[PDB]
Amino acid sequence: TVRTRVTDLLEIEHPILMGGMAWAGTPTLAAAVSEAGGLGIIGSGAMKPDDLRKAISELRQKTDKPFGVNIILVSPWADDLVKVCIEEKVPVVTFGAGNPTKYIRELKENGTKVIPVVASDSLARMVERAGADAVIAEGMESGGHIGEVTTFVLVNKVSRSVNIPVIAAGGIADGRGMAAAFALGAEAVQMGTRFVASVESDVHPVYKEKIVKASIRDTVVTGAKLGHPARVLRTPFARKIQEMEFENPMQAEEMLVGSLRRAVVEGDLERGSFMVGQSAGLIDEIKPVKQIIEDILKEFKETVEKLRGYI
Amino acid sequence: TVRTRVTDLLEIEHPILMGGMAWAGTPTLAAAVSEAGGLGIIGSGAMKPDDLRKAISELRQKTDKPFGVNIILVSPWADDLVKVCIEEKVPVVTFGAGNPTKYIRELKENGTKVIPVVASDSLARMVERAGADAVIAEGMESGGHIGEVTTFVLVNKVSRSVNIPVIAAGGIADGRGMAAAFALGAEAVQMGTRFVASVESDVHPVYKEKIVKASIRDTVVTGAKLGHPARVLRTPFARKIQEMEFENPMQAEEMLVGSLRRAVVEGDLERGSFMVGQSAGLIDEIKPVKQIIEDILKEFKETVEKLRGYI
Ligand SMILES: Cc1cc2nc3c(=O)[nH]c(=O)nc-3n(C[C@H](O)[C@H](O)[C@H](O)COP(=O)(O)O)c2cc1C
Ligand SMILES: Cc1cc2nc3c(=O)[nH]c(=O)nc-3n(C[C@H](O)[C@H](O)[C@H](O)COP(=O)(O)O)c2cc1C
Ligand code: NA
Ligand code: NA
Repeated sequence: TVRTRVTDLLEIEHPILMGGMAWAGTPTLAAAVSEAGGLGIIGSGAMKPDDLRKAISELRQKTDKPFGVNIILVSPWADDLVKVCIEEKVPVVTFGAGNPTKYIRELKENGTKVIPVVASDSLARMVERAGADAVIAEGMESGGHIGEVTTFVLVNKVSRSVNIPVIAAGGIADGRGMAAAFALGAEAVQMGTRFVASVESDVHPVYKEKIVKASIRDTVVTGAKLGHPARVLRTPFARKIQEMEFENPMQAEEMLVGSLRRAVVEGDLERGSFMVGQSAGLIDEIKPVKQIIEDILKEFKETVEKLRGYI
Repeated sequence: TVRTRVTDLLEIEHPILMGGMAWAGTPTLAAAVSEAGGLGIIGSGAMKPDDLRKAISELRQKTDKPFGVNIILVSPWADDLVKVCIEEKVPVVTFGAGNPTKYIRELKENGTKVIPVVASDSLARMVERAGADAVIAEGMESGGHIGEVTTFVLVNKVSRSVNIPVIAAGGIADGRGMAAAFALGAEAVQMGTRFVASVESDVHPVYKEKIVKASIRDTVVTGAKLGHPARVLRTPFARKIQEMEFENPMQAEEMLVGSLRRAVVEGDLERGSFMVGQSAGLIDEIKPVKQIIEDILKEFKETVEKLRGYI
């Protein structure tokens, strides 16, 4: 039903992206998102080029619909992962935090849509010129690495500053979020925590369920003094890291090495980084990916009719 | 034009509140907001009971429309300020951060509408029972004291948790904000920084203009380790306070004593706390209060028509 500049740009059915997620954005879960009319995205967080090549191929076994790949600029294999996306003709590439200008042009030579994740208007506009096709404006309530501006303000300001489509991310978990994000100027939404809490997800069921029971207050920011702030589930281990950032900052940096995997794969609460957004307190049950998208789209429609009721 | 449960509850024309502000919410500026169809609110931040009584009276010299008074629960004269509001029959009382349950019942005996400011659903619901008539859900992007949840998430979650009207605050500066806040479940909006940047305001013109030139990144949070976190303009003096919170926390607490006034009244950047929300980067000019309200209402309407275009 709903169609935007983002639906045209990606030949997509719904304006819903799956956030690139390291260790959580598997080919299985991204395929279900693409089959349901959204845009799944493989999270190449801790992947070597062979891992990504195999993941790309095993996603095309599960769907012929468009999909994307997410690359962390800080990754030791960022350059190689970009070339993997090129020679596999990945339709859409997403970039994590940083400035992916050095990769725009060659990805655009190959017909790949480039959508950087930004946390400021000045960087949104900087990549817009660099050639980017769209921009994901991610507020600080999101899970994983965060910026300093909230979704409510960032999406508004970025939309007015660039002419390419803006995709709101951070805190979106239902049809009200999409409506409000669209009201703020976005033309699609990207969700992470809402798509981890799906039956197609293969995260350790502890993870899914810590999301179900988490309130909107049950997150904290770790890594802020080390320069890389990230939002995780409020847990004793996370408070230990907040302390260790001040007292022993290098021992803290090693305490997080591989901490996301012990959360994702093994559901280890004592040594895991359960990256989640504040949206977790908006999530109350595990739903199949297609049901999530259709529920969000109907509620998005009903919210617009209510907003109409005021005129 | 636009009418909600909040417009009925307050016999107000538009669903726009002026945030209670200490040293900035003067009877002059709140009168202009009430005359323009919104709800001005006197900020009794640093007022003794005589100050508030005189301020209330000198507001009724400037308008006969409804208005409110904001009380800080931490104030040495909170109890006396509440009784002043009673014997002057103030129509609406707003409470700052904390739990104002001890004041609900007696204010409700006197025909005064009680609207606490909350930063969680559990406190929103707790005051809803205590008898509150509405609730201001204030996200962490707001100016002044802040909570831990962003507007995009808090307004959504609080609206579903209570049946009394929810008023979105924090990050709202234009008609898109109102539309998105309404989409999130609110039935009115409260603004602070947008109403400081008005010609009717009497803050030192440095203050207004530091708001004009501030981006959405030009704020920081001070007072977080001392327990009372507040969002101020990103300034060297504010960074000095962030440092002094760790090293000499009691010397820091005295560094903030009266720091809001040197900002408001004297525009002292070296010793002032320029409380502002991230919305400051959405504000580009100084406008008269009535123009602000009508611009916001028209843009609110045009945003709803755009949202309609997607069906
Ligand atoms: C477990 C987890 C891992 C994530 N990993 C990445 C990542 O590797 N790269 C990236 O750019 N974003 C990453 N994100 C952020 C998401 O892509 C998305 O932008 C964010 O989840 C949106 O916020 P939400 O959780 O409120 O929906 C991650 C998020 C989560 C929850
Ligand atoms: C200078 C200033 C002073 C404020 N003082 C108070 C106060 O004394 N009590 C209170 O409850 N809120 C206070 N606030 C918060 C406002 O009432 C309002 O909720 C907030 O400004 C909304 O965020 P916004 O600036 O993005 O519009 C203050 C805000 C500012 C900017
Ligand atoms: Na939850
Ligand atoms: Na500004």
